[PDB]
Amino acid sequence: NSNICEVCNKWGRLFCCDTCPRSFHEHCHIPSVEANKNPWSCIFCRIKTIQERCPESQSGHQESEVLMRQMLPEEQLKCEFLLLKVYCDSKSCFFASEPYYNREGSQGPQKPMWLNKVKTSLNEQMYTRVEGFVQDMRLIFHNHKEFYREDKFTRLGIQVQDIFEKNFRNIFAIQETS
Ligand SMILES: [Zn+2]
Ligand SMILES: [Zn+2]
Ligand SMILES: [Zn+2]
Repeated sequence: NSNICEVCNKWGRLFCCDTCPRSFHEHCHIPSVEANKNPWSCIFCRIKTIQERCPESQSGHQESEVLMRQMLPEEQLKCEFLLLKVYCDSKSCFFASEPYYNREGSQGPQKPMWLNKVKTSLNEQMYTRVEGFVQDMRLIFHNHKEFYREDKFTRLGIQVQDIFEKNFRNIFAIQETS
């Protein structure tokens, strides 16, 4: 197994996957690593299993159909994975905790949003459709772009949004287009 966390790339108290070589800090994995369960499979392995069990799930989909899906156990999982994939990029640190807004010439957003909040929302089953999740994720980056305006710092929002959007198209098998 790996001797660093797959999400944060640091050593420490790590839990190892039994079906692949990845390892996790307890609260880096999403969901948080389960108390018992021997063997234990990580979220990467659980996602691989869904694809394998139903190969047609990898055929192209329309975003509009994906968004309306109810948050049944498999959509719940895929949204947890997608979130995780954002936390895996180090630039996610800028969006993890609750922001504040005091900049000459800007006003804060009407509806602040941050990754840890989306994390808690998923954990508390507050989203009924994939749409709920995807809207709060996109809101993170949109709020950033709007606030930071022409400061080059806006680029961090573009960069982490690109990671989110690529992972979203991959995980939910969105139909490739030009
Ligand atoms: Zn970690
Ligand atoms: Zn695994
Ligand atoms: Zn099938």
